[PDB]
Amino acid sequence: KLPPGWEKRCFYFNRITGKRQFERPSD
Amino acid sequence: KLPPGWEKRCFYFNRITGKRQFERPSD
Repeated sequence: KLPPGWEKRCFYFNRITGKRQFERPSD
Repeated sequence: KLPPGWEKRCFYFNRITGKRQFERPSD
């Protein structure tokens, strides 16, 4: 796994709303 | 699957180097 200080950040991007979430959208 | 316009994205942040990647660094 990756090194210290690192922190994976998986955000959902709704290019429609070109907005971001930290979740898999409900839709 | 994801709703329209959505795409699950993920960038790693090494707060050490407070920089970002789209990967879990080699380490």
